[PDB]
Amino acid sequence: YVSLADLERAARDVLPGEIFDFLAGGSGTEASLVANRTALERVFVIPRMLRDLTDVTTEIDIFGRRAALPMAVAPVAYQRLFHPEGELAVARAARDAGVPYTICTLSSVSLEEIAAVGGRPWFQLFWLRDEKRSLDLVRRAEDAGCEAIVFTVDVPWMGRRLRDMRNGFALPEWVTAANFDEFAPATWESVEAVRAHTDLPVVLKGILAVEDARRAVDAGAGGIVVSNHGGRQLDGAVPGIEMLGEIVAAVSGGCEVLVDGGIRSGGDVLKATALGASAVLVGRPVMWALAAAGQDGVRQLLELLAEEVRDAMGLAGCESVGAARRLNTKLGV
Amino acid sequence: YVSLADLERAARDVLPGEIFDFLAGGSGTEASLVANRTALERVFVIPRMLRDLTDVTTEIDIFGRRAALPMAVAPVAYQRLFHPEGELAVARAARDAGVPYTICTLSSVSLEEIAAVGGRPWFQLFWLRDEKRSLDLVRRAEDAGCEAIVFTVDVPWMGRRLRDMRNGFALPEWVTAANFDEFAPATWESVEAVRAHTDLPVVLKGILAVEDARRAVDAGAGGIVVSNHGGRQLDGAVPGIEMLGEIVAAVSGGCEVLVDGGIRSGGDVLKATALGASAVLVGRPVMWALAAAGQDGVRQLLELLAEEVRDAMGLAGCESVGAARRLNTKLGV
Amino acid sequence: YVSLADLERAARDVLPGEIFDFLAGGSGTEASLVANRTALERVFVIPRMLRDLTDVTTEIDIFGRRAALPMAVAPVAYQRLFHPEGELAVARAARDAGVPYTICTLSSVSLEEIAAVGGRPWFQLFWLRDEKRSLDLVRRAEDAGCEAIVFTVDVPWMGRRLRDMRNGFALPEWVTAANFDEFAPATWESVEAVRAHTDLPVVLKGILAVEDARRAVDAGAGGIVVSNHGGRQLDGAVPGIEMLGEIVAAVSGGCEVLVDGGIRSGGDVLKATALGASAVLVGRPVMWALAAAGQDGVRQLLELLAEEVRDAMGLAGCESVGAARRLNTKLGV
Amino acid sequence: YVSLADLERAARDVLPGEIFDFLAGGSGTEASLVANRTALERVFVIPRMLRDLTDVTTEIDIFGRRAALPMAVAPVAYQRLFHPEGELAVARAARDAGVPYTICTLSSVSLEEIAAVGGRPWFQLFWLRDEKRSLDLVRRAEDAGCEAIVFTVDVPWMGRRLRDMRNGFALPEWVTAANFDEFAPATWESVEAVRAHTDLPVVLKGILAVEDARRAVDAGAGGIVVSNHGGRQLDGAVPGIEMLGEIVAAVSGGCEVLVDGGIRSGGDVLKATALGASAVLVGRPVMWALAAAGQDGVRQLLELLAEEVRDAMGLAGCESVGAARRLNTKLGV
Ligand SMILES: Cc1cc2nc3c(=O)[nH]c(=O)nc-3n(C[C@H](O)[C@H](O)[C@H](O)COP(=O)(O)O)c2cc1C
Ligand SMILES: Cc1cc2nc3c(=O)[nH]c(=O)nc-3n(C[C@H](O)[C@H](O)[C@H](O)COP(=O)(O)O)c2cc1C
Ligand SMILES: Cc1cc2nc3c(=O)[nH]c(=O)nc-3n(C[C@H](O)[C@H](O)[C@H](O)COP(=O)(O)O)c2cc1C
Ligand SMILES: Cc1cc2nc3c(=O)[nH]c(=O)nc-3n(C[C@H](O)[C@H](O)[C@H](O)COP(=O)(O)O)c2cc1C
Ligand SMILES: O=C(O)C(O)(O)C(F)(F)c1ccccc1
Ligand SMILES: O=C(O)C(O)(O)C(F)(F)c1ccccc1
Ligand SMILES: O=C(O)C(O)(O)C(F)(F)c1ccccc1
Ligand SMILES: O=C(O)C(O)(O)C(F)(F)c1ccccc1
Repeated sequence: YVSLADLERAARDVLPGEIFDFLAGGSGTEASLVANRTALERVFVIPRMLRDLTDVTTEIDIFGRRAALPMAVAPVAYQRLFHPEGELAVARAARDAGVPYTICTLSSVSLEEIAAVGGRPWFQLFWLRDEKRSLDLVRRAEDAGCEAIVFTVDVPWMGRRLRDMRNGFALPEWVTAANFDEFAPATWESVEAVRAHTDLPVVLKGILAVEDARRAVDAGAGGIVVSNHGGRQLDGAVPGIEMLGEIVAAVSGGCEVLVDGGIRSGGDVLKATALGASAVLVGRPVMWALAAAGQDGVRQLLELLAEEVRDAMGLAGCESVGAARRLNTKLGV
Repeated sequence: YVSLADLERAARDVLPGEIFDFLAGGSGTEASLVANRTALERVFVIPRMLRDLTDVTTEIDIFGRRAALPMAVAPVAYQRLFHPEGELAVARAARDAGVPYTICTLSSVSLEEIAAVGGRPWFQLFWLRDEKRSLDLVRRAEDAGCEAIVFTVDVPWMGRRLRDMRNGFALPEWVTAANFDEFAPATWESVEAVRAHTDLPVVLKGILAVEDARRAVDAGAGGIVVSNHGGRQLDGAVPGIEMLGEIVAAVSGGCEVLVDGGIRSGGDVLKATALGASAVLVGRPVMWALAAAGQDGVRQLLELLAEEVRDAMGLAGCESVGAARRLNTKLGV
Repeated sequence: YVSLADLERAARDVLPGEIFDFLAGGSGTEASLVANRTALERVFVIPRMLRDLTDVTTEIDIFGRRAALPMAVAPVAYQRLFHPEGELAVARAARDAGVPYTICTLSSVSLEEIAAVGGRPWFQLFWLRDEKRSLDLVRRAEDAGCEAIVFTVDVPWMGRRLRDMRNGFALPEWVTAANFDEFAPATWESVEAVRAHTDLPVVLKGILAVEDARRAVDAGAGGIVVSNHGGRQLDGAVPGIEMLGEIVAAVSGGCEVLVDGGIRSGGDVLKATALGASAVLVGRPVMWALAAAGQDGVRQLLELLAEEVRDAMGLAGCESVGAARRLNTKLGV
Repeated sequence: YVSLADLERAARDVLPGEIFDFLAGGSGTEASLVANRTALERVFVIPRMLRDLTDVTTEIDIFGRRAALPMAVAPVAYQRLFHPEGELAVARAARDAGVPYTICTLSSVSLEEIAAVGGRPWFQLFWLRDEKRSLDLVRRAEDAGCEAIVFTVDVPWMGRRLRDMRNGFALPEWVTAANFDEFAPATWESVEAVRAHTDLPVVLKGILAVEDARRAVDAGAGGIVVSNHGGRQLDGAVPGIEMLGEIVAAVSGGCEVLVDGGIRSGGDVLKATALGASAVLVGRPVMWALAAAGQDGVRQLLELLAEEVRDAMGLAGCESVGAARRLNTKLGV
């Protein structure tokens, strides 16, 4: 594999069509799904030359811990859909690569088991109709050694996935929500309840409006993820990468600002960094690699991404991620 | 049916080619027809998160009455062209859905019969060479219980429909203008004559210039429809959605501002609302549903649109249409 | 024929490939040829409603005489290439339609014969290496009753026509330059020599820079044609329609400002007018009609264009060409 | 051959696929490769009319010597890959055409032999891990009569060429680095070492950031090449032509400013000049001509380019390259 695009084809071959569609699809006409890619492709980097590259490092410090790349594995539900070892395979590879892994509320392996793998586990929270269950999940995650709560705030309910509707897609009975034995819309009061219930940094995932980013900082969030949920929620929602610069300026260092949606290479990581992001999340490509070759597949993906990030940073004259954030960009056609 | 696009294919199958062309076509090279869609697709919404969605409502108050959605059925002539029950089928479905239905001057069922169906009938007026006939139509409409006069102002004469010319399209003899037993260009004097002759709100349909919107308010119009007539009049006329924001700002609450042209989903409705529209008109899709399955087809269309509007509003953090109008947007590529 | 596009296909059928290529082609990669169309298609008109249309007129006064449309036939060399009757057929149709016809320096019928047809003949001048021959042509044109000298200023030499080079295209021996029994670059001194030698208005064709338009007025030109020569001279030259607005503003009524390049409908004429043009030139479509059906073909073309111009003007609320020049426009995608 | 595009097809036929890919390809997804062309195609020239063209000259003075065109042959490694005579064939043709030829550090014929050909040889330098070898190359080049040192500054290491990786491309054993019997990242200290070691003008190739251009002048560079290395280094790097205008303004005559990337015609040369460039480099097309017909092929290419430059300049009203730099441009779609 010399690019992430190699993996998608491999995954399409092995996966049942209905499952590949669940993974690949977006909501409505998939306008926001496509726009995530279009938006990245319009961004060009202005590289710097002739700087010291004797010790190029791709490492960052985030939420108290060192990470090997400015990157984490995005929360993706029911990973046993893509491979028998599911979340355990991905978590093991992420651990080995020094990249944070985000355990899902809807993981098909329990959060305690995934956390036992080690590494840098974060935990993604969906707000539940029974609030006490949501706060219990948070407590479970913290007890199991998760380092951050990624509170998903753009899913008051699931978007309308036309591929899934057309396929009549449903969870195979061999895939379950292992954390349970349903959703409620989250509000700012929900965020406060979570913040008061944990010492872990709370990260609001799915922020797109500048004033929501400001309010996130005021609410005590340790980070936000600028995101339209991979084009899977509001169809017609602006791509996060189009809002990123404005949001980074507005929060003015008040919290970590992550972005996701369409990151498909080290060059894309460089673009996000240059626009001001602390780090990116990567979703579908990690699942392509999992589907294609299990744990070893994800390992290969992360090794490829690591080399592409180092390459891009050096070619752009950046010895550190901090330097990459000070790069300028130019919009193209 | 999970999208409006499902309906168009169904309608293409059942309709004679010449009739589908009458419905689908625009004037000239159909530049303005295509531009209505292109313009909507360039608009992206910036959604808000973490707001109270306990009582999401899609209802609006317009021209004195509550409507179930920020939407009305656009005036479309000769609906018996598409289905034997014609206007009666559409009006019944609209009534049941709580959506205003616009009775046409050129309806293939008399306006009194359509009005007898009940619901929220509006009446669309074409100015006639004999002025007295036009004012008589207005009186008939008011007597029959219509709630608004939609005065079409962008048809001094019909545009050049090249599909119709090439097909040699003509009304089948089983389709007639049931309100009669011809056009004259309307002027601002015509508007005043109508306004003086009725207590009903007068709505000017086909406004695109900012100063025409201003003058509409000065002329005592209760509303305007920002519209290039679905690309069927001036070929090269700007899409209404491109003028909407500027017009909403200029009239500064002085009348209702509706828009139409290319609305094909709840997400499109959200975009129009976010740009400032009070409500939208939907034309061709209603006729697709009518052609495909008569009254039940239109019912299904309106139910689908209702769910898509609620979904879009909630995902964008809007508990009311008023909230949706305060959303910001961003132009994309 | 219901559009100009109908004619092009007809002409492609009947013409030898090499001759159709001479007519259709541009210089270099034909970037400027394509850009003339792209530029027009990006322009949208903001129409006005509810104005008096009782006496819509498409007539203009230009260079002392009334014309039936804001349009003239562009100079096109060697018209016997396209039809046996060549320039005589086109001139007769133009006369009958009340549209000025531009006699070429390189006409395949003598300028005296074409002028004898009557109507509103203009004469297009190429500057010749022997200056006295050029001034003699001007005198001949004036004596024969031509009403304007269209001095072509963007051909110091002919551009590189790759279609012609690839075809090894050459004039058939049955086609000659009937005004003769060669080119020199024109300068501002050449313009002055022409102006001093005639009482006719001098029109500089091929102006694209704003300061060249200013200087044209200072030099005593009665008009200019904003033009990149139909994409046949400098490949990469900006389309005239993209410079038109700026040029109209700069000359501030000091001379007539015409435009050409890609005018293919009445709607296109409306766009040019709305951008400030006094009138347009139409080139290739007139030759399509000539090739397709001789004099009657051109007559049909001009009748179609006349109806399209009236239609567009009325639908845009313009009772006169002057009103059309006060229309606003909006750039689209 | 009537255009450079003719040559590429000829070269594709004769070259082994792996070698054509080495020549044609870029890094990553080849976004920057494509963008070089897209960026040029968006630029339109505003030509001037009616100026004196009695002595049109395409000559420039650069780095102390007259050149026949505002153009030099770009450094391209291992030219024996494309033709048995390799660099000698290209250098001979360039000499005959009065165009500077850039001898590569990785030439497949020694720099002394290529320099012996005569003409205007420049020498391109890659910084070596052993610094003394790099300074020795500089001394060798100066002793052999090279007139400028083109220090490549955008290759701390080679970019990721996915075509090459997929092909498993490697140098055939009959092709060697003839200057040797490896790379180190260059810094501003390296530039200073070179500048102190030679009296020749030092030209920094691969500058894209405005402040790097400023610093180049401060560092004593005699020129820069605004360049993203033909899309072969950082994938996503902005095209040089998009940065050119801003850079020309910032250096304010302090050094020569060259540009490369996608120059494929005399018209493209005119565009670069109009944006402010002193001269352009041309890379891949020279190799197409070499592959297609050896020395005579390159001669034909340079003759074609010379005619296209003269043509473009004259049609734009420019009697000199200096005049061409004062042309205005307009961005299109
Ligand atoms: C199949 C699938 C399942 C997902 N499940 C969740 C989830 O449970 N919670 C969440 O916050 N985001 C979820 N996401 C969104 C991702 O976290 C992330 O925002 C998005 O996938 C990133 O875009 P990318 O896939 O283009 O890299 C899911 C995405 C996909 C494709
Ligand atoms: C077949 C057809 C007939 C129409 N008849 C009328 C009419 O009689 N009066 C009128 O004001 N608008 C008429 N319209 C325009 C619609 O009211 C409306 O402006 C347009 O269709 C909305 O665009 P949409 O079809 O993309 O939703 C007609 C449109 C179509 C397609
Ligand atoms: C075949 C052909 C011959 C032309 N000959 C002349 C000419 O002799 N003198 C001149 O000023 N323009 C000449 N033109 C340019 C036209 O006058 C005019 O600028 C251009 O054709 C208008 O663009 P259009 O063809 O898209 O309408 C010629 C154009 C064509 C296509
Ligand atoms: C096959 C190939 C080899 C190249 N080798 C070098 C090189 O050794 N040193 C260098 O500075 N640039 C090198 N370049 C880049 C060119 O000097 C130049 O920047 C680029 O090719 C210009 O773009 P163009 O090919 O579109 O004209 C090479 C380019 C190609 C295609
Ligand atoms: O986008 C997703 O797939 C999600 O995991 O965030 C979800 F919660 F919306 C979802 C959607 C469908 C099935 C399961 C979970
Ligand atoms: O756009 C229409 O179809 C119209 O109903 O508004 C009309 F009046 F222009 C028309 C056009 C053709 C046939 C009937 C009515
Ligand atoms: O663009 C033309 O075809 C022209 O008529 O203006 C011309 F003079 F450049 C020309 C070009 C080729 C053959 C004859 C005349
Ligand atoms: O871009 C090139 O091909 C280069 O010559 O500049 C190089 F040095 F990067 C290179 C790349 C691959 C093989 C040899 C040289």
